[PDB]
Amino acid sequence: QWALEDFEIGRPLGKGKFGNVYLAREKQSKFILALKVLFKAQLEKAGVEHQLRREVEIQSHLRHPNILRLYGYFHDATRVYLILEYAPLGTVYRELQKLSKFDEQRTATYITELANALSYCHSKRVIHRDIKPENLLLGSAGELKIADFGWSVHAPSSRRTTLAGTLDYLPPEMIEGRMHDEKVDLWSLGVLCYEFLVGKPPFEANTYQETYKRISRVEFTFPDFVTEGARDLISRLLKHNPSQRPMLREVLEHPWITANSSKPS
Ligand SMILES: Nc1ncnc2c1ncn2[C@@H]1O[C@H](COP(=O)(O)OP(=O)(O)O)[C@@H](O)[C@H]1O
Ligand SMILES: COc1ccccc1C1CCN(C(=O)C2CCC2)CC1
Ligand SMILES: [Mg+2]
Ligand SMILES: [Mg+2]
Repeated sequence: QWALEDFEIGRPLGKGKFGNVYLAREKQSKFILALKVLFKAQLEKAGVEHQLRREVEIQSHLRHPNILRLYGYFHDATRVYLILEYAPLGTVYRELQKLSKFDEQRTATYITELANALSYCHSKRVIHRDIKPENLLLGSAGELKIADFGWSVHAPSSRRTTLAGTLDYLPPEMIEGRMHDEKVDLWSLGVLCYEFLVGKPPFEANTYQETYKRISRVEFTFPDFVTEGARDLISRLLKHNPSQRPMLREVLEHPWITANSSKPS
């Protein structure tokens, strides 16, 4: 169906490990979108064809305002191209670099939007497993959208692919290569809430080895300015034991969230 000829390409929107993403416009309709470019040689070398297929299958069938749309794909002997919804206000990651810290209203609103999208995902036993600021994008009204479903699976699951970069958002069961389910995304949710309010992730360290130790022991502390409500929610999500982490409805109905969010469930 679609091929490269059907699009005029524009400015680079960002870069990932495999992803090189560009603004583009379809020639006959003038529809504006984002083109995620992947190099076949690099995909084959790392052996992640299965992740690519998963990304397309899962993201094209999900429909939710807080989840980024994937419309289709094509390829041409050097490259694979994913056709995505364009997010005009950028990543949450860039916004955090701009402001250093978010206030409680901004943080609680993002958490609600995230929890709504994840509740929709989990109702199909889809778990994302790679929730972090560079994979959260912003729509034209500043609403959060989850993206990058390349690491997603159906629960329960083991891990067959090598962990690449940072350990900062991953739970103990995940880094220890044990068995895991939906509760992994709730741990990541707790890491995010902390990083939004403080400006850095709770287990951050100078080395891989020390970061691993701080995660498996759940060693974090709060600066003075973090309020009691925020501490309560965060302490509930960052539990070593998966089964002790709350349900998403409990997050959406937490008093600190309801007192500070500007959006509903
Ligand atoms: N639909 C989009 N709209 C705007 N920017 C995007 C979009 N998709 C990706 N980006 C930018 O490109 C980066 C990499 O995209 P991603 O799909 O996360 O690639 P990877 O799979 O390599 O992580 C993102 O962190 C973001 O900066
Ligand atoms: C249903 O197959 C796909 C769904 C989404 C994306 C890609 C595919 C196919 C399988 C992957 N591939 C390739 O050339 C591989 C990637 C290294 C060569 C393109 C065709
Ligand atoms: Mg990514
Ligand atoms: Mg990816």
